[PDB]
Amino acid sequence: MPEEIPDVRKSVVVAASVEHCFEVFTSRPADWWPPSHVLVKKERAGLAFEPFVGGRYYEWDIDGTEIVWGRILEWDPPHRLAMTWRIDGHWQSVPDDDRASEIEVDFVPNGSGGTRVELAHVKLHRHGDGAWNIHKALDGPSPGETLARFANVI
Ligand SMILES: CC[C@@](C)(O)C(=O)CC(=O)c1c(C)cc2c(c1O)C(=O)c1c(O)cccc1C2=O
Repeated sequence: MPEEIPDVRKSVVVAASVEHCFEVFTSRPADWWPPSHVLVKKERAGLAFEPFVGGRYYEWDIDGTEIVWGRILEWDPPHRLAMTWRIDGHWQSVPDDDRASEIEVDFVPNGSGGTRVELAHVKLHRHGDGAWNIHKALDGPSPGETLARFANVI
């Protein structure tokens, strides 16, 4: 979990359909948190989610107001989805992000309950500074990645 986030590409197979991956994203990605042991130091409270291109997702913190932590690029039918991230250095929103980067993600349905995803983030270091700190909100422990925590619960 280095302060700098260089371009890295990782892929993994999980038990889920591509439609499910997004159905859950706009339905309750924060709720994945189990009743025991909290993966996030902060208690997630709510999240706003809307489907579209140049889209936006929001998270509510019990002590933190509602904020947008990401963006989208375009939705490609059950097969590929690209997305841009819209967040500030201190989890704040702004009319435009000068340190915004683009991410390419591919979703393909495997079996009735199999999902293969290829997520590649690039030039994210553009935000540098507390860049991983922003990720700290998403919380991606080395021992377990987002694919692990969300796939296991699904
Ligand atoms: C230790 C955290 C870290 C760096 O592993 C992480 O958080 C990876 C992350 O950007 C990420 C990646 C690489 C892939 C996926 C995802 C990741 O965010 C991911 O969230 C995901 C998902 O929510 C539902 C289906 C598939 C996926 C993914 O394939």
